[PDB]
Amino acid sequence: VHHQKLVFFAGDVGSNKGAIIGLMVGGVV
Amino acid sequence: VHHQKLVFFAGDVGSNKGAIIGLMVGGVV
Amino acid sequence: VHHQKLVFFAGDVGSNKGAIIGLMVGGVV
Amino acid sequence: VHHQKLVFFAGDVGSNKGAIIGLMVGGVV
Amino acid sequence: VHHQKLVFFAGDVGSNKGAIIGLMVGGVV
Amino acid sequence: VHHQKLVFFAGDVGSNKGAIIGLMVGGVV
Amino acid sequence: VHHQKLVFFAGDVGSNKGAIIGLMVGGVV
Amino acid sequence: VHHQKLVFFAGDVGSNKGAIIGLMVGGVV
Amino acid sequence: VHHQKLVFFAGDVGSNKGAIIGLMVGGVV
Amino acid sequence: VHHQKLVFFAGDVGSNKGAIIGLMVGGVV
Repeated sequence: VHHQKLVFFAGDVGSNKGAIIGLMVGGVV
Repeated sequence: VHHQKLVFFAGDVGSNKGAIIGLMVGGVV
Repeated sequence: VHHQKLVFFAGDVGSNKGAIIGLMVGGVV
Repeated sequence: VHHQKLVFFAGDVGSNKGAIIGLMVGGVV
Repeated sequence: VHHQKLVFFAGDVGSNKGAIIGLMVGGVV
Repeated sequence: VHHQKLVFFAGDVGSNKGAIIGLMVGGVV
Repeated sequence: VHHQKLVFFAGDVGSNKGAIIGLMVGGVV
Repeated sequence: VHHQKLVFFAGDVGSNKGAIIGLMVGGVV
Repeated sequence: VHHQKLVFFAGDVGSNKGAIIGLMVGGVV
Repeated sequence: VHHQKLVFFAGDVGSNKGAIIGLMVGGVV
């Protein structure tokens, strides 16, 4: 009705369900 | 009705369900 | 009605359900 | 009615249900 | 009705379900 | 002398000198 | 002398001097 | 002398001097 | 002298001096 | 002298000085 707009997000936005590692160092030095 | 707008977020926004590690160091030194 | 707007958040916003670790160091030194 | 706006938050905002650790150090030194 | 538009997102947007590693170093030095 | 081992930590171990914040929510609702 | 081992840590081990934030939510709702 | 081993760490091991953020949500809803 | 080994780390090992962010969501909804 | 080995690391090993981001979502919904 006179320029109406709707946006539907049926799922998650920006979700994490696994692993996020910024830095990983391993050694047997 | 005269430029109406609706936004629906059916899920989580910016949710964490796993693991977030910024830094991980391991050693057997 | 004359430029009305509604926003719906059906889920959590910025929620944590897992683990968030900033720093993790392990050693057998 | 003449530029009305409503925002709905059906869930938690900024909630923690898991573990948040800032720093974690372990050793067998 | 007079230039109406709708956008549907039936799935997740920007979700992670695996592993994201920024940096990974390993050594037997 | 017959399997002698020494470990020296010249600095702090698992210490905080900055800011550690677990959760932060801000709004201008 | 007969399998002697020494380990020297001249710096901090697993220490924080910056900012560690677990979760941050901001809005101008 | 008969299998002697020494390990020297002149710097920090697994330390943070910058910013580590686990999750960040921002909006102008 | 009879299989002697030395390892020298002149710098930081697994340290952060910049920014590590696990997840970021921004919107002008 | 009888199989002597030395390893020298003049710089950082597995360190971050820039930006590491795991996930980023932005929108003008």
